[PDB]
Amino acid sequence: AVLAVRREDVNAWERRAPLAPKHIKGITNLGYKVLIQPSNRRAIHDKDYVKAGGILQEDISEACLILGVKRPPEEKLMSRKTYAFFSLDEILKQEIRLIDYEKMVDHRGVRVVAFGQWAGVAGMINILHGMGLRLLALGHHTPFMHIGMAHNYRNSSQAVQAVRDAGYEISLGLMPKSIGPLTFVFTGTGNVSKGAQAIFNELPCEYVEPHELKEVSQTGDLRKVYGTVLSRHHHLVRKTDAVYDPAEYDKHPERYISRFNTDIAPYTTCLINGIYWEQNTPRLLTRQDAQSLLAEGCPALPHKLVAICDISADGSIEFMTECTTIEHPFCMYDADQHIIHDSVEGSGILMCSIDNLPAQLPIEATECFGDMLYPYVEEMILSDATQPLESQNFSPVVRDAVIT
Ligand SMILES: *[C@@H]1CC(=O)N(CC)C1=O
Repeated sequence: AVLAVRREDVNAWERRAPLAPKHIKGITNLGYKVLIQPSNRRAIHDKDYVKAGGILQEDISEACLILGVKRPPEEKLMSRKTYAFFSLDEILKQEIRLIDYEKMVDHRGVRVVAFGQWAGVAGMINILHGMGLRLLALGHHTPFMHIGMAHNYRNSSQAVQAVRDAGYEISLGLMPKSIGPLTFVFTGTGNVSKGAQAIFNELPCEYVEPHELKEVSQTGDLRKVYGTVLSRHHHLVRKTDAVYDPAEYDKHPERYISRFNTDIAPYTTCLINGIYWEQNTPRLLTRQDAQSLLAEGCPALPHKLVAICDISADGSIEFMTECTTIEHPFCMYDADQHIIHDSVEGSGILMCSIDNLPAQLPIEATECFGDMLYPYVEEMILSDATQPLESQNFSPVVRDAVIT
């Protein structure tokens, strides 16, 4: 009846953990022994887990349940243990049980163990930092220059203070007037969209309805930034009669299109995309839409759309084919329909599509992930990869999450 948190080795930038010291304290209070594999890579220091009752050892063969952020590869995986991770044949010989956090879903079917809003919180900070660089490359110093990447801050609190400081400069009228008012569009309904809005709320922001973007993008107060939250009924219409039936779209999305390209996109400065996109879902923007959207000392912007940030890792933007890295976060989409990875001064739209956004705020990501995983840890400690799964007293959340 021993638990172990293994060290991450998949990536040099994987600084998260499946549990925080607060969760190790609660598990040790139940009487369970917790082993902590040493890791200079983790954002939360080893001694914080030791202060919470965790024992730090390099050998975790004593444990029955071994928790990790990503799946252990080849030799590191050993027999007669129960593992859990994100992401056959010889499983039965080695008698090991593998659990995938992604498969932990409730009766409704929505995932219970995720990273929550922190992909959106980090994405909003990154795209605000990216707009500062992109607008300066176009010849405009803005308060967005005083916002760094999400991983340059100890936590979201420190990042919020930087966003509020830059927002104060905007309220003082220090924005260049020639580029006009800035409009931000939030798509999607998940927690990542709410996390992006949480950062946006620290600016001198004003929320408007999607139909107001056309007027707001022309006459908006230059001491403010403007945002709108896009719902399905704002842009999805039937191909035949332009009617929106919410139940019909949820069953037959192939009967609908998106007027985002004509109704919203021409009046959008920055698009924060958190859309859940399936293969037969109407696309938000096509390649031809991008071609149409791109056509003295205080000059205006070449095009209204400055940048796009993908915070849900999800084909709705046709020309956002490739992904980016925390070290190289931004790329450009040229009017020649080419992807430029480092030419922020080039022609086009700034684009950001980092796949490990929560890893930029790994402390709070570890705590939020650990808060979701905590109510299922004890039943996973009592797991016996030797005994059959039917004998184990698993909740349907954990039982369905077993991939072996
Ligand atoms: C835990 C952390 C997080 O983002 N959520 C969603 C509100 C949780 O439940």
